[PDB]
Amino acid sequence: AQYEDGKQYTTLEKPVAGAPQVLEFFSFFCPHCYQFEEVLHISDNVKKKLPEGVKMTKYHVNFMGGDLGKDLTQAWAVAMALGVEDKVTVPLFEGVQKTQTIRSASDIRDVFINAGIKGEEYDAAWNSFVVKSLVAQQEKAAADVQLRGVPAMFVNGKYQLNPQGMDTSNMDVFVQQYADTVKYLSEK
Repeated sequence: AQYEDGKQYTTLEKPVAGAPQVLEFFSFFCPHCYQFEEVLHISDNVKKKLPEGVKMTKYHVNFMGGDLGKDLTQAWAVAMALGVEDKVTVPLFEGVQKTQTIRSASDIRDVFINAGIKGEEYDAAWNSFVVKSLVAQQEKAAADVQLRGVPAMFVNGKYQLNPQGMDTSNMDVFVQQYADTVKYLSEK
Protein backbone atom coordinates (compact mmCIF):
# COMPACT_ATOMS: atom_id res chain seq x y z
CA ALA A 1 0.00 0.00 0.00
CA GLN A 2 1.00 3.66 0.04
CA TYR A 3 0.50 4.02 3.81
CA GLU A 4 1.73 0.93 5.71
CA ASP A 5 1.77 -0.13 9.34
CA GLY A 6 5.36 0.06 10.52
CA LYS A 7 6.41 2.65 7.97
CA GLN A 8 4.78 6.11 8.26
CA TYR A 9 3.08 5.00 11.44
CA THR A 10 3.00 2.11 13.89
CA THR A 11 -0.01 0.54 15.56
CA LEU A 12 -0.47 0.30 19.31
CA GLU A 13 -0.63 -3.31 20.43
CA LYS A 14 -2.71 -2.00 23.30
CA PRO A 15 -5.14 0.70 22.07
CA VAL A 16 -6.21 3.51 24.39
CA ALA A 17 -9.98 3.98 24.70
CA GLY A 18 -11.47 7.48 24.92
CA ALA A 19 -8.14 9.07 23.94
CA PRO A 20 -7.98 12.56 22.34
CA GLN A 21 -8.31 12.44 18.55
CA VAL A 22 -4.92 13.96 17.77
CA LEU A 23 -2.55 13.77 20.73
CA GLU A 24 0.91 15.29 20.65
CA PHE A 25 3.66 14.98 23.27
CA PHE A 26 6.69 17.20 23.62
CA SER A 27 9.27 18.60 26.04
CA PHE A 28 10.92 22.04 26.06
CA PHE A 29 14.19 20.09 26.57
CA CYS A 30 13.64 18.05 23.42
CA PRO A 31 15.81 19.13 20.46
CA HIS A 32 13.59 17.63 17.71
CA CYS A 33 10.59 19.21 19.46
CA TYR A 34 12.27 22.61 19.06
CA GLN A 35 12.59 21.86 15.35
CA PHE A 36 8.94 20.60 15.13
CA GLU A 37 7.71 23.80 16.66
CA GLU A 38 9.93 26.63 15.37
CA VAL A 39 11.32 25.37 12.06
CA LEU A 40 8.70 22.87 10.85
CA HIS A 41 5.48 24.15 12.48
CA ILE A 42 4.15 20.58 12.52
CA SER A 43 1.23 21.16 14.90
CA ASP A 44 0.07 23.95 12.73
CA ASN A 45 0.29 22.17 9.42
CA VAL A 46 -1.51 19.16 10.86
CA LYS A 47 -4.37 21.49 11.86
CA LYS A 48 -4.53 22.98 8.39
CA LYS A 49 -5.27 19.51 7.00
CA LEU A 50 -7.48 17.95 9.68
CA PRO A 51 -11.19 17.32 8.90
CA GLU A 52 -13.76 19.54 10.54
CA GLY A 53 -14.70 18.49 14.06
CA VAL A 54 -11.24 17.21 15.02
CA LYS A 55 -9.59 18.57 18.18
CA MET A 56 -5.86 18.69 18.82
CA THR A 57 -4.24 18.15 22.14
CA LYS A 58 -0.62 18.90 23.01
CA TYR A 59 0.96 17.79 26.29
CA HIS A 60 4.32 18.28 28.00
CA VAL A 61 6.25 15.37 29.53
CA ASN A 62 8.28 14.86 32.72
CA PHE A 63 10.96 12.42 31.64
CA MET A 64 13.40 15.04 30.35
CA GLY A 65 15.27 17.62 32.38
CA GLY A 66 14.54 16.26 35.84
CA ASP A 67 13.20 18.78 38.32
CA LEU A 68 12.84 21.58 35.79
CA GLY A 69 11.18 19.10 33.44
CA LYS A 70 8.38 18.73 35.97
CA ASP A 71 8.16 22.49 36.49
CA LEU A 72 7.71 22.87 32.75
CA THR A 73 4.85 20.36 32.74
CA GLN A 74 3.13 22.38 35.47
CA ALA A 75 3.79 25.64 33.52
CA TRP A 76 2.36 24.09 30.39
CA ALA A 77 -0.71 23.23 32.52
CA VAL A 78 -0.86 26.94 33.49
CA ALA A 79 -0.49 27.90 29.85
CA MET A 80 -3.41 25.59 28.89
CA ALA A 81 -5.65 26.82 31.73
CA LEU A 82 -5.00 30.49 30.84
CA GLY A 83 -5.15 29.90 27.09
CA VAL A 84 -1.73 31.39 26.42
CA GLU A 85 0.07 28.48 24.69
CA ASP A 86 0.71 30.61 21.62
CA LYS A 87 2.46 33.28 23.67
CA VAL A 88 4.86 31.21 25.76
CA THR A 89 5.74 28.28 23.51
CA VAL A 90 8.44 30.13 21.61
CA PRO A 91 10.08 31.95 24.58
CA LEU A 92 10.08 28.71 26.59
CA PHE A 93 11.82 26.75 23.82
CA GLU A 94 14.38 29.49 23.33
CA GLY A 95 14.92 30.07 27.06
CA VAL A 96 15.66 26.38 27.55
CA GLN A 97 17.57 25.54 24.34
CA LYS A 98 18.70 28.77 22.65
CA THR A 99 19.69 31.30 25.32
CA GLN A 100 19.68 28.89 28.26
CA THR A 101 18.22 31.50 30.55
CA ILE A 102 15.66 29.13 32.03
CA ARG A 103 17.20 27.38 35.04
CA SER A 104 14.52 27.54 37.70
CA ALA A 105 10.78 27.80 38.15
CA SER A 106 11.26 31.53 38.70
CA ASP A 107 12.84 31.87 35.26
CA ILE A 108 9.90 29.99 33.74
CA ARG A 109 7.62 32.48 35.49
CA ASP A 110 9.60 35.43 33.98
CA VAL A 111 8.76 34.16 30.49
CA PHE A 112 5.03 34.44 31.27
CA ILE A 113 5.41 37.88 32.94
CA ASN A 114 7.23 39.13 29.86
CA ALA A 115 4.50 37.62 27.65
CA GLY A 116 2.12 39.79 29.62
CA ILE A 117 0.42 37.39 32.01
CA LYS A 118 0.05 39.11 35.39
CA GLY A 119 2.08 37.75 38.28
CA GLU A 120 -0.91 37.31 40.57
CA GLU A 121 -2.74 35.55 37.70
CA TYR A 122 0.19 33.23 37.03
CA ASP A 123 0.84 32.37 40.70
CA ALA A 124 -2.88 31.76 41.32
CA ALA A 125 -3.09 29.38 38.29
CA TRP A 126 0.23 27.72 39.24
CA ASN A 127 -1.22 26.82 42.64
CA SER A 128 -4.75 25.99 41.49
CA PHE A 129 -6.24 22.48 41.63
CA VAL A 130 -7.51 23.04 38.10
CA VAL A 131 -3.82 23.03 37.17
CA LYS A 132 -3.06 20.01 39.39
CA SER A 133 -5.66 18.00 37.44
CA LEU A 134 -4.41 19.39 34.13
CA VAL A 135 -0.93 18.14 35.18
CA ALA A 136 -2.60 14.81 36.07
CA GLN A 137 -4.12 14.62 32.59
CA GLN A 138 -0.75 15.16 30.89
CA GLU A 139 0.83 12.46 32.97
CA LYS A 140 -2.05 10.01 32.52
CA ALA A 141 -2.02 10.39 28.72
CA ALA A 142 1.74 9.73 28.53
CA ALA A 143 1.29 6.80 30.90
CA ASP A 144 -1.51 5.27 28.79
CA VAL A 145 0.64 5.12 25.66
CA GLN A 146 4.19 3.73 26.50
CA LEU A 147 5.74 7.07 26.31
CA ARG A 148 9.55 7.18 26.55
CA GLY A 149 10.31 9.44 23.61
CA VAL A 150 9.35 12.80 22.16
CA PRO A 151 8.26 14.35 19.88
CA ALA A 152 5.40 11.89 19.56
CA MET A 153 1.97 12.01 18.03
CA PHE A 154 -0.93 9.57 18.45
CA VAL A 155 -4.17 9.43 16.48
CA ASN A 156 -7.35 8.13 18.18
CA GLY A 157 -5.33 6.22 20.79
CA LYS A 158 -4.51 3.58 18.18
CA TYR A 159 -1.82 4.89 15.76
CA GLN A 160 1.55 6.49 16.40
CA LEU A 161 3.32 8.63 13.79
CA ASN A 162 6.64 7.32 12.53
CA PRO A 163 8.67 10.28 11.19
CA GLN A 164 11.88 8.18 10.89
CA GLY A 165 10.03 6.55 7.95
CA MET A 166 9.69 9.76 5.84
CA ASP A 167 12.32 11.54 3.64
CA THR A 168 13.95 14.59 5.28
CA SER A 169 15.95 16.01 2.34
CA ASN A 170 13.27 18.68 2.02
CA MET A 171 11.71 20.12 5.19
CA ASP A 172 8.52 21.32 3.46
CA VAL A 173 7.93 17.86 1.96
CA PHE A 174 8.56 16.18 5.32
CA VAL A 175 5.93 18.36 7.00
CA GLN A 176 3.28 17.71 4.31
CA GLN A 177 3.95 13.99 4.32
CA TYR A 178 3.57 14.10 8.10
CA ALA A 179 0.31 16.09 8.03
CA ASP A 180 -1.18 13.92 5.26
CA THR A 181 -0.32 10.85 7.29
CA VAL A 182 -2.20 12.30 10.25
CA LYS A 183 -5.20 13.04 7.97
CA TYR A 184 -5.06 9.47 6.57
CA LEU A 185 -4.93 7.98 10.08
CA SER A 186 -7.69 10.35 11.08
CA GLU A 187 -10.03 8.99 8.38
CA LYS A 188 -9.18 5.37 9.19
